[PDB]
Amino acid sequence: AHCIGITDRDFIEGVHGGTWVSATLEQDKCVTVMAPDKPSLDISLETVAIDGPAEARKVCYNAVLTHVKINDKCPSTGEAHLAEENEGDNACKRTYSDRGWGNGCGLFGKGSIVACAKFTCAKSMSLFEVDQTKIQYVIRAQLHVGAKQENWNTDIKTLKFDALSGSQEAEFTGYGKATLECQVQTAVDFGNSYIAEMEKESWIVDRQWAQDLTLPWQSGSGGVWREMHHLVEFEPPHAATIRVLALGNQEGSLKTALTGAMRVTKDTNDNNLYKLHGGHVSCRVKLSALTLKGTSYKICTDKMFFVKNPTDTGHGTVVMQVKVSKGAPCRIPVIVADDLTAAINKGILVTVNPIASTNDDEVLIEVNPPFGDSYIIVGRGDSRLTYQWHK
Amino acid sequence: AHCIGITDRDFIEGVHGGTWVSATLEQDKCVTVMAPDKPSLDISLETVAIDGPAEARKVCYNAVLTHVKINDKCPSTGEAHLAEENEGDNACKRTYSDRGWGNGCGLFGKGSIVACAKFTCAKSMSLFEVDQTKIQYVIRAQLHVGAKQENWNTDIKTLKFDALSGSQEAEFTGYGKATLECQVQTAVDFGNSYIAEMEKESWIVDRQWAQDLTLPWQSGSGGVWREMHHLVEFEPPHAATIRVLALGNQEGSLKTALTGAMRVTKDTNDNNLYKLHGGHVSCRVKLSALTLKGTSYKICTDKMFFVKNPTDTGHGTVVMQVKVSKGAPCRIPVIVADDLTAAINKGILVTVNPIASTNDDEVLIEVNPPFGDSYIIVGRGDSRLTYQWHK
Amino acid sequence: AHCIGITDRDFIEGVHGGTWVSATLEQDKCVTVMAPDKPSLDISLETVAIDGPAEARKVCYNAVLTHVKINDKCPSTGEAHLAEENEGDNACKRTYSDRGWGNGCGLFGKGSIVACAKFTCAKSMSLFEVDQTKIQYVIRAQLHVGAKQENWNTDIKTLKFDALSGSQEAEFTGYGKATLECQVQTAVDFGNSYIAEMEKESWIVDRQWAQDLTLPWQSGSGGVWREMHHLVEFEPPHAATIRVLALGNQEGSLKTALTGAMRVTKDTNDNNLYKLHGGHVSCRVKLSALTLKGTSYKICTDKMFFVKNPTDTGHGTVVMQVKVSKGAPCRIPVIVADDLTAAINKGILVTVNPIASTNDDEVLIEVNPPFGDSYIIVGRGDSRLTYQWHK
Repeated sequence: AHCIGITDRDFIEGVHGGTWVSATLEQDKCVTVMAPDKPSLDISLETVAIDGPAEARKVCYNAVLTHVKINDKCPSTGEAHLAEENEGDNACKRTYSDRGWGNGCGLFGKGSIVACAKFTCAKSMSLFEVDQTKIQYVIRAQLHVGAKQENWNTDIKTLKFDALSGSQEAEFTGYGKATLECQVQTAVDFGNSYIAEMEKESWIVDRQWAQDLTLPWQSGSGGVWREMHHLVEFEPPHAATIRVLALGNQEGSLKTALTGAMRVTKDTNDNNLYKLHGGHVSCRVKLSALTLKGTSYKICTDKMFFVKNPTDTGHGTVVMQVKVSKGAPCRIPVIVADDLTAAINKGILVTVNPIASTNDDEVLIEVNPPFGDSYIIVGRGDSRLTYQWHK
Repeated sequence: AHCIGITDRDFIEGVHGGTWVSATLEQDKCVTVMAPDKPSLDISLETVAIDGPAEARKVCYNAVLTHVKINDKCPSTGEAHLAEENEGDNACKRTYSDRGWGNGCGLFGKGSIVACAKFTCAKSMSLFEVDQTKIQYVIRAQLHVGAKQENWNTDIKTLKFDALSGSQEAEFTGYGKATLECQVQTAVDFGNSYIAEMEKESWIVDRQWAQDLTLPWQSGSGGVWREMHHLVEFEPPHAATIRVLALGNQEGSLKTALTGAMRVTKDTNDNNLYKLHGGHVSCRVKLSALTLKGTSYKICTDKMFFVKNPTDTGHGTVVMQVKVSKGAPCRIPVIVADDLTAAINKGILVTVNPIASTNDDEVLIEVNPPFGDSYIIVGRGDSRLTYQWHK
Repeated sequence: AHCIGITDRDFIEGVHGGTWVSATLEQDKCVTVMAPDKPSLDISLETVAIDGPAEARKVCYNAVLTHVKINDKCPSTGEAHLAEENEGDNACKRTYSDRGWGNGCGLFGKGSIVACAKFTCAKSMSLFEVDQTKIQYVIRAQLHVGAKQENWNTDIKTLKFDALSGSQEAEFTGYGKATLECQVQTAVDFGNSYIAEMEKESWIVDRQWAQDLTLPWQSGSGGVWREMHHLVEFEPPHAATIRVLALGNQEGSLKTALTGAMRVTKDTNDNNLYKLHGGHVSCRVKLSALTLKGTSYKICTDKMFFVKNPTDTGHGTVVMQVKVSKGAPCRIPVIVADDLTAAINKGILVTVNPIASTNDDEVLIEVNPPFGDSYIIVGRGDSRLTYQWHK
């Protein structure tokens, strides 16, 4: 029961006549649903993932400049020009300067000057356009059949949800089945966002914010960088030669600005899905079709032993592993009570009807004790297993 | 001489100690200088000019759009681009079209679309640098030697000026010489300006106005038209479809906007030279080296004949033309008075000492009469020419 | 002289005789000094510099982590040491982690984790301490030498001006001599402050702000980096694992903080020199040992010609250039007046007594006309090279 493994867990109880019970699932949390005569069920959101985005824009975050060129003319010998102004891959600026005879000039006054440089991206952030139909929600489920730890990763059923897969049927061998309906149409707001990627790291960000970055960018299809001056400073002109400098690598500033956004991992092993951190989804469980497998079986009227002692969990419930011997397929009785007279059970089980199907079975049990001192009890007759507990 | 012809005229009268006399010459006007025992001098500003100024800019005012191309992308497939977008002689615009199944995209929404057009200029205005140092100007001058209107064009003295040689000298044959110190063409409007040329006409305009024209322009050295979006227009998008047009030829709007400027002319017959209008020049004339040619000669004594009657100039002088046919080179006496009987002269002889230069000769004479009724007289004796006149 | 060739200039007036004159030399400006008989004087800084200062620190701005490993212990079993945790070359963090049967561990609770990584600096600032004792200065001086601007580069008085070397004398010919005392040990405010170097660019800033940089740093050449956790992120532990990453290149963020600092240039050739910007000096200058030259040579009357007509410096004063062809040694006169009568000079002749030496060259002349209407006048015969001026 993998919710036992999860640090943050919520129990949910169905009304005796209810049919659907609903819960919110979010990645680091887990939920256990319980109903009065049916095996309890763990549910959790494993990942929200998205397949095959397409690039909208590349944004350059460190420019490098080459082949600087300059031209200048004297204060009344007409406007300066440079052939580089014609070329889209040249960043460029025009301005006046003071000029005087010592420059190789002919007059005193406001000369006219141009400089350009070949602009090239070294590294760039990629903004991906987000496919609002290819989102997938991945839910894990399992029943409290009471299987030992090492079996859990094989006994979970993995349900993948999307707008087509609007309801899913979870089948549990010999325990019947559950049906599950999660609200994918309204779980998240991706339509206003991009997946922003930097090398081996990524975020999901608002389209408006990204388009308002003060930073030079290019179409995903390729083209020409088209706000180049945002990364070039022209040092105001010394009258013989202006000079131009790259504004330096922005990486750390940029990813400082992203700190508010939700983290995303590109999974290089799982095809090329982008996996969101910290998404959530709302969902209904339908419980009618589950049944308590072993209800038929006789009580286990014979010796037992703990494979692991009853042990605390942060959830405020004890967990134990019990094994039988000389036993048929049979029902393990369990109670929690004030003293070994055991007149009134006060504990409420999570593993609703503990069973062994074969004498070599190794059975996990989880139970919520009342507050205060109490004795946990397993089995019946003078062979009772018993264990003291406090709160 | 030609101050007779020029409609707007000033008289300058030198006090005896004024070896120099100041004058202001204004481009349409004429000045007559008079001094007590010295021949009077007409003087006149003929031209103000710039030789071969440099082109600052060309401004396009009629554009046409040879090629057009469009690229478009569906609402979740990223930004469009074009190869032309990289190439400097293409105007371009970025927008989103609406898109949907009716136009081949898989999703309803707004799709990126970009269009570009190859721009070219049909006609452009040229702007030129006004070097305040290079302003040439030309002065006309004549003594009142009293020659026929037919002879002024031969007898005219022309004085050229530059920022160099502000002193200039006019000799007059048998009359001596005078010298002009001309201060610069005072040019009070011509700083911070361009000469604007547009086909067969031109204007001088301030730099700020010109640079603030909402029109595409390039350097005089040639290059790339820097603000093409003033003259291309893009219709709002339709699916996968932009219509682009030039704005109409702007010539008329530009001519009308320029109407307040001082107009400029090109001396197209002679030179690559631009001739201004509305100049002012201040000069001073040294008079002392002028002399009167015939003061030694005998008084002309035989009968004379009017080639032209006395007539009003409209300047309030009267002008006359007189023929002699007897007697060697001699002084022709002229006076104007009230009495027909022997009378003291009242008027000022603008032509101060009229003379015959040959036995059969024709002479022009100009006089400022007194106010009121009078008789004007030429010749000494019995057969005086005499003429009725008033104010 | 060359203080003409600079946008900002100032004019200081001394007094007759022995007096020292106060001056200032902020590194961009060039300043003019004059006195009622001594010629005018032009001075500027070349540079303020340090040679081979001492490293205070290196500060890393881009770390990379090359080995990572981890140790983890079940909750009751007590804290994890890890062998490299004492190795100064490794960054480390120690934190508890949640553990339980989903993690191969005996009891549910807070396990312990330690994780460490081998830190390496990839790129870093170098910081150099400076002491006023090591400040070099270099200064330019000129008066009215009459050298070609083509040769100022070799005429120019090149005062190397290290505070641990003797005061220096203006070694001019024919103008007497001058000397300078210039607060050389004490003009600056660079205390408690030091040079920061990036790749091929550099800045000067206070040691306090540098100490307050939240970045890992190293004192000596080699030795342990002091605060590596400022560039290592440890993602919160999960199960038996932690993931650690470099915080990414800070270069751009760091440079963004430096924009208000005064700039520095490490030299291109004497590669251990650092040339400071924004320095300044204040001086007193010994004018009284200077002389005019040719003070009683004849007032010239030769026929005389401009080579450059009166040009506004922008300093509120005029420059011009004049040539002559026979008065080769003679005193070229100039004055300024209300009228060409020139009864009195009314302006300040910033070259007070110009010196001719060749027929080949133009002489280089400056003048300051009074506010309002006036005539500038070169020569004083009828060879009046005269020009109207205004405020």
